[PDB]
Amino acid sequence: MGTSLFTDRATNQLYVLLSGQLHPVYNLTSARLVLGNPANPATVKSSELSKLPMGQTVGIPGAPYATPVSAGSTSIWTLCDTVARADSTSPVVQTAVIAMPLEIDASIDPLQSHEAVLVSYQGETWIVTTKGRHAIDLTDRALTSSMGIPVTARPTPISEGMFNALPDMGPWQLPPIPAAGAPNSLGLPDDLVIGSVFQIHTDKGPQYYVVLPDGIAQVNATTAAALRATQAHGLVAPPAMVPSLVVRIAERVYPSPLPDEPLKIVSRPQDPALCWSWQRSAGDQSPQSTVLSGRHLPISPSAMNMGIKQIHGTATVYLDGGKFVALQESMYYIDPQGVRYGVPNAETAKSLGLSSPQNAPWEIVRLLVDGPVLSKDAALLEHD
Ligand SMILES: [Ca+2]
Repeated sequence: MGTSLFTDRATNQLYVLLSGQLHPVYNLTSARLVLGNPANPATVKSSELSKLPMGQTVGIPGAPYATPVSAGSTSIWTLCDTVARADSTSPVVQTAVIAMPLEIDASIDPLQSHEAVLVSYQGETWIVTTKGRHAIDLTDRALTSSMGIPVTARPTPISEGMFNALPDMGPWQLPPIPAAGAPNSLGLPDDLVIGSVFQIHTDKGPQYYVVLPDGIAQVNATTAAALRATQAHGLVAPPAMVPSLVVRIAERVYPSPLPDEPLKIVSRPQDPALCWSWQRSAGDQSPQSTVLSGRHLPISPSAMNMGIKQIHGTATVYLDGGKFVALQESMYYIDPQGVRYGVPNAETAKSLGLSSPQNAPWEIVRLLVDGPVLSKDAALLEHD
């Protein structure tokens, strides 16, 4: 009848009452687990512990001592790839995860819809925009130069977690023109064959169109340039057309991922930080995935002194206190050291006094060190 948890004065070790007699315990977490409620230990003179038929140690060894947690408000989760020696041989990428509010400026901001990051992963190159990653080839020497980028710009390494965090928004590459070259069946000049590009001067500059088998397709100047570079069909300049010719021809759509603006390949030495931010204010809404580029980590210079390089881990963890997170659900507790411990059922977390687990992206939380699983079965193992 108590009271069921005690601490010594000389050693301050935790003791829990089991049915009739007490057992010592590795951590407070295991005690609050085996009890089923978040109660605090009672400091006690060693002689009290002495005059008692003691059992032996139970609980979970590699479990966190306690389970403290910060607040929210926001559930911010960022994953940054910083790069050292961005012109070596022999380069190296230092990655990091952030679960604290960010300090975003103009030296580390999300990519504008015209700038992108050349990247390399598993022998195959990719390109990163605000949306995600797109497959690309840097071997076809001329094919690369068709869109702003040269070959004098080489890609740069990227971590696995970063690669898997970026949604594969397909490849770059202008869509296939299956009938390209065949006599145009729309009445236009025969030298303006299918797959050719022509221009019409509207009220806001010229407008470029590709001759498709089932009509004509509006494209941005970059797509026009790329198409012409691939195949111009014996045409020096895209033949100017006057509106009243195609004003009656069926208008069609041509995907083309190329931006209307020119392409600004960021300089990884001058812009080493490549991050993926994930947000959820409070309302249901949807997660807000955005890719950032910059000079440094999107946190305060002070926060840089909070980086816990995971000893047997993958990334440096920047963390403002403990977190209680829910994926998908599958729930986890993150200790201030940046280690995820599995929290099974909803009834279990009530013992640790944990409530309202924030939503967090599994893409980021999975990079955290997977510790033991906080369960009642695992917390019932005797040791000498
Ligand atoms: Ca920028």
